[PDB]
Amino acid sequence: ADLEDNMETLNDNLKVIEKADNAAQVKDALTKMRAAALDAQKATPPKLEDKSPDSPEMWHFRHGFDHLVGHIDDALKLANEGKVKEAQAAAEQLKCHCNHCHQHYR
Amino acid sequence: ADLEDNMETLNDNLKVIEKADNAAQVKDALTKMRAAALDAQKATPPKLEDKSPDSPEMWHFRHGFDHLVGHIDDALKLANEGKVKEAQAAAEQLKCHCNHCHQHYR
Ligand code: HEC
Ligand code: HEC
Ligand SMILES: [Co+2]
Ligand SMILES: [Co+2]
Repeated sequence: ADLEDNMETLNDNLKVIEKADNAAQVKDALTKMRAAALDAQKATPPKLEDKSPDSPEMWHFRHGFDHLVGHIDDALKLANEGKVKEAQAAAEQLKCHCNHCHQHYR
Repeated sequence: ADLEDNMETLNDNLKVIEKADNAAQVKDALTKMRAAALDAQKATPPKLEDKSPDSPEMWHFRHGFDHLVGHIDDALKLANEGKVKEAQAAAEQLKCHCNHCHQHYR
């Protein structure tokens, strides 16, 4: 999977979680989101290829993925507790992470 | 001023930006939010009263204010460039910073 494929996985599985009503469905989708975020986590994106890996911009970009993974992990723990609706609300709050990184990079 | 005071300041002024009757109110409210955020960064939230100042919890709490301030500064630059509608639009996305830290520690 490349960056575009990883982002489509994140996009679609957010909606899977919204559509769901049980813990197994939400867990399955969050697990898919976690793998997609981890797949995209380490690559330097094209607009930052000329920046140093420790540059402020690259640091903030990598932190965007690390922080997204952290909150996916937290939502997954809620799903593993059978707390379906709390896990769904946590998943909805992931959208803040998506929009924050997009706004920086675009 | 204490943490509750600082949060009232942030809440009132975020709404001032949403409702600003004139463009100049936006920069004035961002200025007050910046100071409130830097003050709140020096407090201990009640739910973390039993945590070390070096705990990952207090680290993430303090970092959230640095990041909020960074995005307040972006909005201030827009308003100082006279791009006051862009600044108001940016201020809207500050709500994600509030929701994120609250999810953890409010
Ligand atoms: C940086 C730390 C990012 C995070 C977190 C998320 N995305 Fe992303 N996204 C990022 C890049 C560099 C790109 C490619 C360049 C571009 O601006 O398109 C993308 C692209 C997408 C896309 C495709 C285009 C679009 O419709 O916006 C989608 C659908 C997308 N991203 C979705 C998405 C979601 C749902 C995220 C959070 C759950 C998310 N992205 C996080 C960088 C980063
Ligand atoms: C952490 C980095 C935070 C950020 C960023 C914001 N807030 Fe917050 N807020 C935080 C905590 C730990 C608490 C609990 C404080 C307590 O003493 O219990 C709060 C609380 C509030 C409140 C309620 C205040 C009260 O009197 O109980 C409000 C209205 C509030 N916060 C508003 C607010 C807004 C609008 C923010 C974004 C602009 C924001 N806060 C950021 C921690 C953090
Ligand atoms: Co967090
Ligand atoms: Co940022």
